[PDB]
Amino acid sequence: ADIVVHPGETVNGGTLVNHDNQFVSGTANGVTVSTGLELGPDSDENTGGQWIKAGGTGRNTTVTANGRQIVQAGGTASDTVIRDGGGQSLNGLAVNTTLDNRGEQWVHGGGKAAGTIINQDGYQTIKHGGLATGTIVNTGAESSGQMVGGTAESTTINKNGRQVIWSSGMARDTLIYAGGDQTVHGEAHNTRLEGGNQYVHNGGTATETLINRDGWQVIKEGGTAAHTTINQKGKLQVNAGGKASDVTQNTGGALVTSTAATVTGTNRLGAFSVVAGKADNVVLENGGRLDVLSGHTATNTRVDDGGTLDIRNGGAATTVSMGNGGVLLADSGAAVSGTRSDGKAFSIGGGQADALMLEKGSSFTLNAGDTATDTTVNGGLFTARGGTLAGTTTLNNGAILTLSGKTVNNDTLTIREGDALLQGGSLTGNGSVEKSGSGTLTVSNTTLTQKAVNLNEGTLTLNDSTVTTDVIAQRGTALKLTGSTVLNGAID
Repeated sequence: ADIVVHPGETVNGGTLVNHDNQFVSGTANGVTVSTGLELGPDSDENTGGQWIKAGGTGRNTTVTANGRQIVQAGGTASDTVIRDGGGQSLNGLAVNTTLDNRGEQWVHGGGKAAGTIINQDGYQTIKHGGLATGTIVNTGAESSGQMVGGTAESTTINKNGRQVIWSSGMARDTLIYAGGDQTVHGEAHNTRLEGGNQYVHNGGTATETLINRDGWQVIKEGGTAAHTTINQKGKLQVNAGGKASDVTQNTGGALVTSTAATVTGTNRLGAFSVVAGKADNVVLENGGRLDVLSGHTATNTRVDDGGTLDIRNGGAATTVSMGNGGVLLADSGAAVSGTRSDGKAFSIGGGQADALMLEKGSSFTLNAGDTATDTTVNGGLFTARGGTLAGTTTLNNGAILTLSGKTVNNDTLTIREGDALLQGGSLTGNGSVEKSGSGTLTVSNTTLTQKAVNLNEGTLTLNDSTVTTDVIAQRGTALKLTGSTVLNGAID
């Protein structure tokens, strides 16, 4: 059967089945289309369907599982519901289409889809020369979502929504909320990350990405970004071999990168750059992080609240400016100079550490053969694979000192406030341990040989340890020997 709807004619209802064609040159309203896609989109043998021809209009068409609506150039479709794997082939104009349950819309060259809502595994594909405007993408981030080989304008990507821009594709003016994603192999212009994510892949380019709160722009290796703005609690992340230029990093904006990436712009302290293995004036806060890799350098790094600076073995960082809440990860094989929050200078160089301040989150690793002098660990972590502690090594407020080899102390190890844990390995020498404050110093699974332990206040617990020293206790203290601990030889 071949129903024809002529210009000037308007038909209502009906259901197309069994390869029936309806050729619409007038208006067809409310037709249910259940044929024309029996063989699926990848065949070219299908027959049947609703053909909206040049000058014709299809309104309130429902396209079901085996249904195909073909909107030809000059044709118009309005309020189309496409469900259950049904499809509309679009060479004309479609307005306010809804795709549910794997319903599909293929926007061909010259075709224009305005206001498509993509729900629950629906799929809109924009081929070369195709156009979509006002697309609302509600699915694909849980083969679904929106694929852009042509052009997409004024797209909103909601929670669970995914938009993929193929290398030939272009997306302009995209709004991305929390739980929505855009993957860029092609071009993305003017993207607002309102909590959402944008992933720029190898060969992809993103221009004018605006990263608002909880937004995340990720530049993979071979990806490019130009004109990124990072607002408070937004994050730009540039991987090794990725590039981002003209980054405007506002206060509280997070930058996550390393010396293997390329990043240039301005932050609240002025121009900054990560170029050809060298960083300068990087400001790190709110999840910001800079990894300085072996053989590379960072100067004038500001590490503030929630910022992390990680200097690898063989990496260098100078004029590091540690602020309150700033985190430092370094080892004794690194070269570091800067100032702590309290204003005091610290340094690492030629295997010598001096005046390291390790707050909660910060960690230092002392390599075999090296020396750390006047370290204060205040809630942080200090790991020693060997080497020597010197000057006054202070362990306060949740400090952990983990030994994995033979470490030496001939000076003063002191706990003055809160709790501390010394664990593993071995600590020897003619040094002494001082314990004050009401906290507990736990020594666990360590061989501890020292001249004296001055137990002045609070609790000293010796668990599973072989200890060789003179414990000299005073009032206000408690000494516990637990597990397999052996002590040599006495307490005064």
